[PDB]
Amino acid sequence: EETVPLKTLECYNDYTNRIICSWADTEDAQGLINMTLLYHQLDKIQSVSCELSEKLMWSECPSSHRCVPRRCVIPYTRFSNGDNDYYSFQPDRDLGIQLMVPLAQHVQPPPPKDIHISPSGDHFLLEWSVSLGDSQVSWLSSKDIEFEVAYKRLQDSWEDASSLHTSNFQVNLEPKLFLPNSIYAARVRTRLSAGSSLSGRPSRWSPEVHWDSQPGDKAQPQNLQCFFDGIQSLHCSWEVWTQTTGSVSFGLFYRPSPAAPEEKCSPVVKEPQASVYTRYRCSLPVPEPSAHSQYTVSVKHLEQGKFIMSYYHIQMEPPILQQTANAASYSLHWETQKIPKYIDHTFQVQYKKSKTENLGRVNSMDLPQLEPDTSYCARVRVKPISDYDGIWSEWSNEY
Amino acid sequence: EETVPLKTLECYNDYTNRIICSWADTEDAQGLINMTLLYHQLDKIQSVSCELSEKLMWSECPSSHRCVPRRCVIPYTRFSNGDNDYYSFQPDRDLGIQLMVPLAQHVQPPPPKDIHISPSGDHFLLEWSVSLGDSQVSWLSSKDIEFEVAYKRLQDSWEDASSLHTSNFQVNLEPKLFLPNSIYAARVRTRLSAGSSLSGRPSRWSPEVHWDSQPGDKAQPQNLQCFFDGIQSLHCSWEVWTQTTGSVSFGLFYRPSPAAPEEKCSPVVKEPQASVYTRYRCSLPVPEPSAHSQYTVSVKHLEQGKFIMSYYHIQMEPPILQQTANAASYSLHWETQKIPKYIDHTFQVQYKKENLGRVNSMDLPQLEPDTSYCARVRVKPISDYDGIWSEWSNE
Ligand SMILES: *[C@@H]1O[C@H](CO)[C@@H](O)[C@H](O)[C@H]1NC(C)=O
Ligand SMILES: *[C@@H]1O[C@H](CO)[C@@H](O)[C@H](O)[C@H]1NC(C)=O
Repeated sequence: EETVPLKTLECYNDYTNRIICSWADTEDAQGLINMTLLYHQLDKIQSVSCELSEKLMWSECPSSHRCVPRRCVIPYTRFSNGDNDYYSFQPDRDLGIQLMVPLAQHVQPPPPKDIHISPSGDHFLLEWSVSLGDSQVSWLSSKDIEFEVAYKRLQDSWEDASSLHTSNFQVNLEPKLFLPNSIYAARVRTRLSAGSSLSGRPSRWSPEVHWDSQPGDKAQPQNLQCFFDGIQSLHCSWEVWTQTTGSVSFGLFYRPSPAAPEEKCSPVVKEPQASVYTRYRCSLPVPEPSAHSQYTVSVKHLEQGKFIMSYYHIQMEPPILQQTANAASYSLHWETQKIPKYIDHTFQVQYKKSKTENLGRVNSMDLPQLEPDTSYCARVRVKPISDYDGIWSEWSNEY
Repeated sequence: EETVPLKTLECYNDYTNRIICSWADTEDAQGLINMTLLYHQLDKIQSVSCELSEKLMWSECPSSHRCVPRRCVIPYTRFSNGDNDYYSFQPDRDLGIQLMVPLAQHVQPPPPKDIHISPSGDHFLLEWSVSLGDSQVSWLSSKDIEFEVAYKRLQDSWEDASSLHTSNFQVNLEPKLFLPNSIYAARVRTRLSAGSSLSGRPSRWSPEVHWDSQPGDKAQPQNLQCFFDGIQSLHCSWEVWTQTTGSVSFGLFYRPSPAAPEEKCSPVVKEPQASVYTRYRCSLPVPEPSAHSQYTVSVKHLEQGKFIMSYYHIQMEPPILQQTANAASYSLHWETQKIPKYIDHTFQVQYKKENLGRVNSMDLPQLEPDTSYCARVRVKPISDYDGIWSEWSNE
C-alpha cells in the first residue's frame, strides 16, 4: 500500500554538514499534485527544499510506472549520535474531505435474503427473511420496517414494474396480477416506514426469483392495452401466443361510442419477435375526442376464405377386362359413370407392363394387338375438359 | 400473411353427390386450437364436418411449416352453373378480446424530444421540445402536462438515479447536483400534473444525452457517503481519481459526536474498478447509538514516511601516485580527511577485476610487465555505525 515517493526515497548523509535525499513521483501524477518533504528532528517540522535530478540517485522506480527524479540537500551544521531523523511526505495543498452523518437520517436497513418462491395453491407464496440480530429492541423492529416487492416478466425492464408493500415477511400473490403463459421475476427490498422518524436509503434489492405464471387459453389474444396521446391518435397494443399465428390472423377493430359502425384499424405491426408471445400494435385516428368519449376496442379474428366454385372435378371409373392374350381380346369397356351428362370427358388409357394414348369421350376403345405374355395391363382416367375444368380422376382397376 | 389452412385449402368435386376438401393447420397449433371449415352458400353457411388425413391431397405444405392435414366431405346433391362456392375458416371457440377505454383516463402524453445538453459558464442548461398539436385547444396544453428529468453518472444504473420535477421545457441544473470531473447522463419524460382530471401513463423516455460535469480538484477525493444499517454498523464509500493513488494514500476516520477522539476505521477495501475513478469502502462499528447520535466522518491522507538516522553514509576517497611502469611499484597513499573519527573505516582497494583495515595505505606484490594503472578504493563503516559503500576514486 506504499505510495510512490516513499519507496523511491533513500537519504544519505555527507557528514560535513549536509544530508542528501533522492526520491521520485509518478509521471502521470505530477500534473495533479506535487509533494513536499518533511525532515523530522526532535520538535522542528522543517519542509525540505527539493530539486529534480534526471535519475534516482539511490533507488529504482517501480518498473510499471516510469518515475520523476528528485535531488534534495538538507544542510545540517551538527549531527550527533543522538540526533534522530524521520522523513515524511505530505501534499502541498491540504486535501481530504469530511462529512457529518446524523445516524437517524442516514439509515439504510439490511436487505431481505433467504428468498423462496412457492405456490401453495391457486395463490403464489413469496417469502423472504431479514436479519435484525438482537436485542429485540435495538433501534428498529417490526416497526419502522416495511417491504417492497417488484415483479415483472423477464422481457420487461425493472424500470417499469408493479410493486407491493407489506409489513408481513411474506406476501401472497394471486393471478389477475399476471399474464398467463409467461415467466415472472420477483425481488424484495426493505424500506423505512413512511410513518416513521427515520430517514434514508431503501435496502439493497434482493436477489431475483423466477417462476412461471398460471397456464392460460393460448389461442386467445392477451394484453390489450390502448392509450391516448391527447392529440387525435389512440395506440392500442396486444399480444398473441406465437404458435397460434399460423392458425388464426387477428386485427383490431374500434368504435367511438357503443353506437358507431365498427371500424377497422390499419396498419397492424408485427414485432419481430423471437419470444414465445408475439406483440402487435395498431394506431387509430381519433378525430373528435368528445369530453367523455369512450372508445370501445376489440381484437377479433380476421377473415380467411376463398371461392372454389366448380370448375373443379374429380370422379373415377372401372374397365372390365375379359382376357389375357393367347386368344382374340378385343377392346375394353369402362363401367361408371357416375354419369355427368352435361360436359365432355377426354378419357385416357394405358397398357403393357409407362405406355399410353389420348382419347375422346368414348365409352370404349379398341386394341391393335398384343400376343405373348398377357393382355395386361391397362388402366383408365377422366379429366373434365372444355367449358369445365378440374383434375384427372384417380386410376382404375388394374396395375 | 395468410393462415396455413387458407393456403392449404383445396376443395375438389364429384358432381353427383358430394364435395371433398383437403387442408392443414400448423404442427405446433395442434394442442392449441381447433379450426372449423365453413361452406358458404346463398343463405346457408353450414360448418363442414372434417377428420384428420395422412397427407395433404392437393396442396404442398407452406414452405416454412410442417402441417397436419384434414380431409373433409360434404353431402351436396344440388349444383348449378350459377352456384357460388365460398369456403372460410374460423376457430370454433369464441376466442377474441374486448376492451373499453374511456379516453379521459388512459392518456399517454407525447414524449419529450429534440433534446439538447447545454452547458453555461456556471450552470447546466437542459433543453428539449414536445409536439402538442392544434387547435391551441386540444384536450391538454400547458396543463395538464408536467415533467420529470433523471440524471445519473454514466456508470450508474438508472434504477437508482436522481430525479427532478419542472413545468417547463428546459431546466437549469445547478452544479452541486453533480460530482466534479466525471460523465453524467440524462433523460426526460412527459407526465400528468396531479391537478389534472386526465389519468394515464407517463410518456416514453426522451433519448439519453451525455456530458461531463464541472472540473474539480481531482487530487481531492469526492463522493463520501455513509449509511447506518440500523444495527451496530456504518458503511462508507468514497472515490478518488485513480492516477492520484500513486502520489497519496487516503483512509477513513470517524468521531462519534465531535467532542470524541478520532478513530481509524479499517480495513479499507478497494474496488478495482474499471474507470478513471477508484472506489473505496470501509465499514466501522458503533456503540449503543444515542437516539440523536451524531457521527463525523472524514477522509484524510494516511501518514507516509520512513526512518533514516545515520547509520547511513557515503563518501569519496582520493589516492596520490608514486609512479607507473618500472619505477617504484609498491604501496599507495590515501587522502581527505574528511575526518569522521568516531567510527570504523575499512577502506577497500582492488586491482583484481582486497578487504583492508582502517589503515590509510596498502602494499602490493606487483608484477612489472606493462603499466600500473588502474587502481581503485572505497570508504564505509561496520559495527556500531553503517552505510552505503562509497564511489571509487580518481581511476
Ligand atoms: C508544481 O510546481 C510548478 C511550479 O513550481 C507548477 O507549475 C505546477 O503546476 C505544480 N504542480 C501542481 C500539480 O500544482
Ligand atoms: C376439439 O379439439 C379437442 C382437443 O382436445 C378434440 O379432442 C375434440 O374432438 C375437438 N372437437 C370435436 C367436436 O371433435
